Amino acid sequence: SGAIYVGNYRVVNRHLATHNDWANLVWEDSSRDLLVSSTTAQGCDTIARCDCQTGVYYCSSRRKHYPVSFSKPSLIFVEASEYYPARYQSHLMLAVGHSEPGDCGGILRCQHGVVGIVSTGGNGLVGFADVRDLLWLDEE
Ligand SMILES: Cc1cccc(N2CCCN(CCC(N)=O)C2=O)c1
Ligand SMILES: [Zn+2]
Repeated sequence: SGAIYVGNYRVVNRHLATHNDWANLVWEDSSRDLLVSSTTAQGCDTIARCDCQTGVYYCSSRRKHYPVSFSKPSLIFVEASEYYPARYQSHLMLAVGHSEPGDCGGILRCQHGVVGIVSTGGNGLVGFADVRDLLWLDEE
């Protein structure tokens, strides 16, 4: 689990969104595994607006933050799962790192701010849903 709290927005994995998230919906995209809902309180996270390919992510199944090198956001085939049919997921970045299903939502960050959240994994890989192109998260 986990979310990004920027401005009056809560960014979560679409597959982990709550009923309250759907009832306060701003935007969602199944092809990216992202959903954004509105919040009453202002958050403290800042979104990175950069080209970093190195950063640090939080792994809840280890209670640890790990430094990683990650690929540029791309269209990657993601196997049918209990959350989606077999499909290509867009804006996904891969790295070598430990992950388990409940690690989704952990933040990946660089020196500029939050880069994305854990969305996929297995066999010593971890995939992150990028948010750096979502410029509207910085306004309204
Ligand atoms: C982090 C992690 C580790 C092990 C496994 C996973 N699973 C669990 C099942 C669903 N997906 C796919 C989600 C999607 N974005 O389509 C995973 O990759 C995640
Ligand atoms: Zn950066």
